[PDB]
Amino acid sequence: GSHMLREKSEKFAFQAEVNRMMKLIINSLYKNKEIFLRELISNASDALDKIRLISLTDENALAGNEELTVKIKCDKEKNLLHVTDTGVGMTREELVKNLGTIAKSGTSEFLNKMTEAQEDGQSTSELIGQFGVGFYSAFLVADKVIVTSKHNNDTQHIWESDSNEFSVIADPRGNTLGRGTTITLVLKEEASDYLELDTIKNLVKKYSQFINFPIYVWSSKTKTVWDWELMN
Amino acid sequence: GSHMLREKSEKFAFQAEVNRMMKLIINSLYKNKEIFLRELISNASDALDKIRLISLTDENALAGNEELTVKIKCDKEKNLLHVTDTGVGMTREELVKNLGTIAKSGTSEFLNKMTEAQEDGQSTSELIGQFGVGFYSAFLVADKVIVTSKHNNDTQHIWESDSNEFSVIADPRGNTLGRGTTITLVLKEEASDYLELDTIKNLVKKYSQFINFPIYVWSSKTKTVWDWELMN
Repeated sequence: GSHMLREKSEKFAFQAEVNRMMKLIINSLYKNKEIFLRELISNASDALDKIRLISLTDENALAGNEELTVKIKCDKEKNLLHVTDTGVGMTREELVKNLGTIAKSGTSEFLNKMTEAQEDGQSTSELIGQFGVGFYSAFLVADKVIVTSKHNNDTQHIWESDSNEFSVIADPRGNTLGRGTTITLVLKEEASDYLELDTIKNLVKKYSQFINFPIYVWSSKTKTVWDWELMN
Repeated sequence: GSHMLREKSEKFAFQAEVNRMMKLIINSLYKNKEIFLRELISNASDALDKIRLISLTDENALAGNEELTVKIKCDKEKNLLHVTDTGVGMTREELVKNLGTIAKSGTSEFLNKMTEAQEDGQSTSELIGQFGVGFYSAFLVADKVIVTSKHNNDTQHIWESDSNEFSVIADPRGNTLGRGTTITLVLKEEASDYLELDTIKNLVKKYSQFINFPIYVWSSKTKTVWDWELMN
């Protein structure tokens, strides 16, 4: 089965509106980059509310993973930041549509709302959250953004992009998440500070204060043992 | 009758490598933006060379327009800069493929030399011309780039892009060029200087010196009379 790889059927271009939105976010929040974490944690919380709602009516909802958490891991050696939730997850089709295109039926209005909020010197920090496009703020600190996800209705898939295009492939590691999503950031050289535990704990603790689900950060304590530390 | 519009068959996404290339050009030449005009004049000359070579074997080559020139026009009120040549032109298929994708079988190595130059503080100004991707430097000064072209083997078409996507449509004005291409730039606000005659003349005069085709600028002379003025 070499049809898929040889035909590049795993490669996609972003919808024009998304390209424009990514640029708007990056040029508006250039001064407050740390907000990407708040947006990822917020998306995580939302994904967990969704599976929680589904579990109300679907008895098999939490079979792939019994917990409802958000776990963060800093891999300094690999220069990677991971944010994992055991939320509803996304199917292969959802990864392409939810991350590659924009809807909300208020795109143009928000498109003019973002620019106007950045030509008259305003804040776009609260706007991106409102329109549900916080995910893209990840590019403020990452050269590469990777999304591994497992939804009950599909097999585990990986989405990856450097903002100039994106690809979606079946995860060769198989089903490792159970259910949920991991956002993996390959940090820009200048964003290395986010590989520091103290910086992440302070930020996470700062943005986890109003999150109803438990958020942990893989951290070290004193020999030197590692384990999940509750932040909220 | 209106399938193209109802299906957006006229819209295209850029190839990934082109997105990356446009970014590298803008990130490394932000200091010497005026080079866009050198590149457009250079491409125009190359287009005139092509039709000249075709006229050697084809006696009907120049029937659509006998002259071999480059005519530049400033339109301050409309915030536009036009660069028109009577070269070989481009068919609809060439507009889609040539401006939307990249070949040369050396894109990879070039994107490496570009990024490398930005790391060693080298001059990428010479590099882009050598690889034949000078067209993209227009985005250094324009929010929108429009390409109207007429090739002997097709009808007049229009290519347009704000860099987040591009579309190609049949020109509803019909065949107004005869043969050739017009590059129209909708200038960025920070690029208003290029709407000033004295400035454009100074740049065209400088960049046209070694061009073997006459290059003109639509200018005024003391009543106030407007006409083409030879620059080389």
